[PDB]
Amino acid sequence: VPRGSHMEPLVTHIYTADPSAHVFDGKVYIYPSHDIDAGTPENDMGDHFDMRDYHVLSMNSIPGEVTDHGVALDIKDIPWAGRQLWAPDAASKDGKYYLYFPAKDKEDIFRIGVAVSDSPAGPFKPESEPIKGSYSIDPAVFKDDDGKYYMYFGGIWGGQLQRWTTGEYAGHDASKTDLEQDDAPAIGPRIALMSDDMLSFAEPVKEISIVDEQGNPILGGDHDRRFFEAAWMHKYNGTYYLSYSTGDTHYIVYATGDNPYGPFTYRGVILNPVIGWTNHHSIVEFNGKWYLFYHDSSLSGGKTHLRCIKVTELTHNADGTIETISPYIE
Ligand SMILES: O[C@@H]1[C@@H](O)[C@H](O[C@@H]2CO[C@@H](O)[C@H](O)[C@H]2O)OC[C@H]1O
Ligand SMILES: O[C@@H]1[C@@H](O)[C@H](O[C@@H]2CO[C@@H](O)[C@H](O)[C@H]2O)OC[C@H]1O
Ligand SMILES: O[C@@H]1[C@@H](O)[C@@H](O)OC[C@H]1O
Ligand SMILES: O[C@@H]1[C@@H](O)[C@H](O)OC[C@H]1O
Ligand SMILES: [Ca+2]
Ligand code: NA
Repeated sequence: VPRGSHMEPLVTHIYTADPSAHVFDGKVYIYPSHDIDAGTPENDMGDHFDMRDYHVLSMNSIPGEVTDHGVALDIKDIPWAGRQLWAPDAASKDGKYYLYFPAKDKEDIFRIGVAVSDSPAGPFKPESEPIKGSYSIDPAVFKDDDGKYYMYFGGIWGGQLQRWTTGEYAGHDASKTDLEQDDAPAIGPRIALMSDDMLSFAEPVKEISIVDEQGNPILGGDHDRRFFEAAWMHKYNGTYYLSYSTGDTHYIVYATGDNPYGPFTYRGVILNPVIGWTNHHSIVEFNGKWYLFYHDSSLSGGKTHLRCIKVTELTHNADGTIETISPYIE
């Protein structure tokens, strides 16, 4: 049956989260996390998010029937990965499809790996090792209009980004949150140009600067605006839009810049807080309309780790601003 007309769950037979939506072959393909009721201990490092595989979803229209293409990748087949298949993304280049995924390696360190298919629906064969120089979580692989592909990534707290300032992992006993210096600039998300073959980074990883409207860095203490997780990049009318989750303040916000690397100027809220702790999204143009894919914990009766993806129309104004969406109003 058709789904996605009035912010209802897109699928109900499985729990789904962290939707990355793309238009491939004239269809919407969605690459979400597959939540399961693992019953794992709940804590601020996210051990309760104990996902083990990915299913690719697709829609021919919005609203439309949602097709579940089965298991696209299983953690047991990823040689380097020990646990926790977190928020993924996909990209398409030269008739190959690449699934990018964060997972903990055997030393309990989040890394980002790639898996390869000849179809947007998968299934995907994982590379034996993670991407060299990757770390932390929540990849978004963005194809610019010039044909260059960039990976945006990172997440603080359980995502471990705060343990990666020196090019070496700071360790299990290092900060569980951030820099713990609230008057210093907040930690920024990471970016790297992708290699031609889409399996590696083409440059040393860079940090993205996010600034306020006056050009001042967003500070570590500014939890309403500072980067937490779920980076996403889209382009509209020549402007680059870095959107992301603020985590403990539960917003999707956005910041604008003139190139992939920023700096990005904080503009405002994309999505207000949902049911359940996490907030995670993507923004995609399909048939000349823009859509916000997101999730909440409505289907599970409010369990933070059992989510369902949803979609709604997103409105850009011609001045580049985006209308804030509140999830439970209309
Ligand atoms: O030190 C402990 C780690 O060993 C543990 O990390 C897990 C080990 O098994 C691997 O298969 C997983 O990838 C990895 O996360 O986490 C708990 C910590 O106390
Ligand atoms: O890495 C992130 C975790 O740090 C995050 O943990 C949340 C912190 O606040 C607690 O009240 C929540 O229960 C807990 O989920 O979860 C999201 C994950 O990406
Ligand atoms: O990596 C994902 C993160 O962005 C958040 O949503 O919680 C854990 C995962 O779902
Ligand atoms: O957002 C800006 C704020 O960070 C600064 O402190 O005062 C001016 C505001 O526009
Ligand atoms: Ca994402
Ligand atoms: Na707004």
